[PDB]
Amino acid sequence: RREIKIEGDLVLGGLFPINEKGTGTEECGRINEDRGIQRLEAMLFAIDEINKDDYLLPGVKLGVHILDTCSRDTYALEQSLEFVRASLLLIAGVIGGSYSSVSIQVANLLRLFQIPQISYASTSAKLSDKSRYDYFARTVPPDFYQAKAMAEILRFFNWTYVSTVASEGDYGETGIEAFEQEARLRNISIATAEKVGRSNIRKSYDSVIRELLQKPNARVVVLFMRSDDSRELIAAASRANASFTWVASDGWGAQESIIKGSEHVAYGAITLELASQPVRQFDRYFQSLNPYNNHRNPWFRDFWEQKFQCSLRVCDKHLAIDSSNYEQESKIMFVVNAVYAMAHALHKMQRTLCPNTTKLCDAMKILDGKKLYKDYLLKINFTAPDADSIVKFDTFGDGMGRYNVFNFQNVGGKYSYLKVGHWAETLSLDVNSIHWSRNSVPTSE
Amino acid sequence: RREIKIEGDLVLGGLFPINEKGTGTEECGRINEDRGIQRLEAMLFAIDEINKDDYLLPGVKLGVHILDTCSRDTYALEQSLEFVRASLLLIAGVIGGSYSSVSIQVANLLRLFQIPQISYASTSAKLSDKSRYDYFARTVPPDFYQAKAMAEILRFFNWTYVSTVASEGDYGETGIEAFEQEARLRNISIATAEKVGRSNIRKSYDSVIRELLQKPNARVVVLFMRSDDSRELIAAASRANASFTWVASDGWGAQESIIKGSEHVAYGAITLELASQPVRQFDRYFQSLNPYNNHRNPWFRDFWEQKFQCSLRVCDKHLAIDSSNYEQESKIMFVVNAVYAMAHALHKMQRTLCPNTTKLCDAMKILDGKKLYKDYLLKINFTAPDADSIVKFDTFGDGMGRYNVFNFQNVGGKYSYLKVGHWAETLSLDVNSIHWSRNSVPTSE
Ligand SMILES: N[C@@]1(C(=O)O)CC[C@H]2[C@H](C(=O)O)[C@H]21
Ligand SMILES: N[C@@]1(C(=O)O)CC[C@H]2[C@H](C(=O)O)[C@H]21
Repeated sequence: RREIKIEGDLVLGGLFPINEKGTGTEECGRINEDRGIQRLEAMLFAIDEINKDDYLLPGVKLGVHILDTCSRDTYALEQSLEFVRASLLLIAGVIGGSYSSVSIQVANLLRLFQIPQISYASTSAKLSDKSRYDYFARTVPPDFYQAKAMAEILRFFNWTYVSTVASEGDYGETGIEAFEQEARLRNISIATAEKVGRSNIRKSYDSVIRELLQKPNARVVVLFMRSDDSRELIAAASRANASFTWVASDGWGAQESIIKGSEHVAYGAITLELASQPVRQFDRYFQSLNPYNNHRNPWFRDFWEQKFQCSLRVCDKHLAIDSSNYEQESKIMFVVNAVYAMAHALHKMQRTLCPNTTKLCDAMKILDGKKLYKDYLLKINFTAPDADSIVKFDTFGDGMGRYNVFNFQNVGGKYSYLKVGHWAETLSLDVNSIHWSRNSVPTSE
Repeated sequence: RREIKIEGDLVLGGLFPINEKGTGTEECGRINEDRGIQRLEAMLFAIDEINKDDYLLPGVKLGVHILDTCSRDTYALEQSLEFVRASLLLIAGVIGGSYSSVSIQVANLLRLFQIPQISYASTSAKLSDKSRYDYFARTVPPDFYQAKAMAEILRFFNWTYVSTVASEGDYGETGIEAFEQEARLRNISIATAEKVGRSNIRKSYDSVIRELLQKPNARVVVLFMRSDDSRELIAAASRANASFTWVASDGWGAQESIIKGSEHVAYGAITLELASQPVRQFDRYFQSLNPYNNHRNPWFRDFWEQKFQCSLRVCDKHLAIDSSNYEQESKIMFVVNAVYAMAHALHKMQRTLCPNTTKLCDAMKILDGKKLYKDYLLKINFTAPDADSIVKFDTFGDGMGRYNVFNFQNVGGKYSYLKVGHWAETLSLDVNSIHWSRNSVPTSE
């Protein structure tokens, strides 16, 4: 029964895809290093920082209850029952999840116990429906904007006949449906519309690649897809020696885990990811972690063994997370900001209900989740450790539509994602910086 | 009757392709800006510098007699008769020409009057035959080395099945014949061997392109070709939408005049040019020239009118040669070094025959061209305005086999030749710096 239980005056729930979905039958698979472990650690880091902050909840120690979702909504629901068992360890708010289907499933349960929820990565436009997700907010924007951003990229390059591939579920389907409307407003025609996934209703990854090849004019393929699904499509494209210009949503983003080993078939890909700035203090914190000093994370040993491909053959005692094997996951800023958003809402309620103490007074011992959400959580602060670096929610509990545009390249022997553009109400690109095809040495034999 | 006659104690002849060959019938065509005018000016500059040098011929003023070859050996012979009329204005030595056929034709005449000749650009291995060209030397190497350098480039990239195109004449034919032997030593097979040129025996440029397309496996085409011929082949390749990886000799080199307007069909070309270092003092001298202060050059007005596409519509009085419209022609170092080689040989003869004067004594009034060539011209000095920056000739009157390797690219909107390698006995390359194909935005319509 793996979890992180750290005692406090107020406890925050945490949900992270520590492990991937398991193959065939198994619930849990490999460790998700950057979107699982780093994010988990970014929450532990933010809590440690808040617990050292003299201006944010002094006298009110924040504890945690962090669980694995195994990248499955069904597994997340089971785990989320632990957060509500105390109403059937009391929970003040929940941080997570990542996948929109997980956040949706969790929200369906949490709203029944008036528990506020803040996601740091779920971008489904569905989650903006406050009549259904009345206790949900997020430091990230809805995919209404990402879809617009992608249609504007195609319109800019006159990619007027494209194919679409979407992951089944809450993220992919509504994301691509929004993209199809934006594309239609820009006289962009859709050649074929495919859906991928693990369910009984989905066609094969090879059948999807065959559908893309049956429209040879559509060389640009727009993807709104999970990471796990992006890998299976790339593998299928490889098997059929299919060549496409992939234009992918944040599900792919600037993740090297999707392209590693199949760099040639994803060359020249254009990807989006939410506009973020790395938390420098997090880099320091994360690089100091090892299996000998990190006692509070029960998944850290499995993470270490996977990351360094050894057993603790044998793991060298001086293996270290550093700039040679690590880069801050693009959405860490949102994790820290979500924990801080919850803490700021709690601090404000604390100062309103207990003005003559720093402590959790009698008037605030029984938390009013409804008031915490509506009267406090929709607040305003400058990010923790330009001009618009403020943490706030709109009327619908959403973040701002800001994205960075990336191009998958080969710099000088090394494959990476280079930032080539930005989207915030309008599209800005550095067209000269983009590489569209692999620079292969010609053959003459 | 266009020429440059500057009076001196000793006069040096000069031959430069000021104008291109004329089309159809006409002897002279457009002005050759960089290989014609700049080179001519590099000789006038070197003479001005020598005439200011207290350590090199003080007391012996160097004059000039500079003529246009119109890039034709037949025209060069006519002009060269002026240098020998004084034996049928006395000439001490001749600087030039550029094209190997011109230098050969000139040498056939000069050797009859014991007049030493130094070429700054003729690389034919034929000119190394001292039983035939007994008065010829050069600051440049024979193409025995360039051919080796090119075969080593192909061998390095495993380009084992290639086509060849050569300009008819002394440069192309012996250059490619040497390449074919070096390629055969490296198990490189030749698909087709074509020859181009203005003569009655040559097949069409379109017929040559058709021969290259009939061997589709041979994507790499090696060229030993004149500049004028390189342009006609590129135009023919364009008309047939032919795509090839061109590997070209110094005839093409790093000249933008060959690719201007047809950058797309020559993209990713690998070219060689003799290893040279720009003469900084020349840049200053050349950029100061305008049609109002340059009285001694009778072709400068035509040059200016062509370079700026105006009539002196109307040429702006403040038009200037600068870093925005000018780059020192790759072989300027060799022009300056050839003039200096002649001056050093004359200085040494002067100090041997007139030890008690700086002046041209009675003992040196009738120059012994045979002794000047054999006993003095094969000398040794550090270049004028690493460790091996010395000016010398081997036993055969030749320079050292050193080449720079260039790649025709699009940097960031601008098309240019980037140095990507070097050859001096062995091949060294920076493979990561090379671009092989045009980075075109994909089409999806
Ligand atoms: N924006 C996503 C979503 O399901 O809403 C797409 C896939 C997964 C991304 C993540 O964890 O960074 C989250
Ligand atoms: N090396 C050449 C030659 O005919 O020997 C080839 C074409 C022409 C080059 C030049 O003027 O720079 C000279």
